Amino acid sequence: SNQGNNQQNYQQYSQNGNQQQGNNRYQGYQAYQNYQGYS
Amino acid sequence: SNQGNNQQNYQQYSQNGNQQQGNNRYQGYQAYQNYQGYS
Amino acid sequence: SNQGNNQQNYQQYSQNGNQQQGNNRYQGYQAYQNYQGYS
Amino acid sequence: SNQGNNQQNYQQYSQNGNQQQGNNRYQGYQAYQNYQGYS
Amino acid sequence: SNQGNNQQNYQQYSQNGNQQQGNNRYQGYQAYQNYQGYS
Repeated sequence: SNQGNNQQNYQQYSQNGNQQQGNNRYQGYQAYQNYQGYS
Repeated sequence: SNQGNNQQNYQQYSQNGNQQQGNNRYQGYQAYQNYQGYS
Repeated sequence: SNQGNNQQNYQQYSQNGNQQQGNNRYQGYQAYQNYQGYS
Repeated sequence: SNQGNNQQNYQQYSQNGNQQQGNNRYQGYQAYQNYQGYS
Repeated sequence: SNQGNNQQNYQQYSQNGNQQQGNNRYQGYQAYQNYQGYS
């Protein structure tokens, strides 16, 4: 609970990489040639 | 609950990468040649 | 619940990447040559 | 529930990528050569 | 429930990508050469 001054900077840069900006809560889980360049 | 001044910056940059800006809650889960350039 | 001043910036940039800006809640789940450039 | 000043910016840019700006709730699920450039 | 000042900006830009600006609720589901440029 922000009761003041809050600034947050979220930058994600990848390649073939899954990206999540968030939270994950688990209550009951059962489981079993590219070119990129930046100038 | 924001009771003040809240600024948040969400930037996601990828390639072949799934991107989610959010939260995930699990209550009962059962499971079993590209070119990109930025100037 | 925003009771103040809230500004949020959501930017997603990808290629062949699925993009979701939101939340996912699971209550009962059972499961089993491109060119892009930016100037 | 927004009780104040709320501004949110949602920008999604991709290629062959499915894009959703929203939430997904699952209660009972059973499952089994392009050129693009921006100046 | 917006009880104040709410402004939201939804921009989706893709190619061969399905785009949805909304929410999806699942209660009982059973399942089994283009050129584009922007100046």
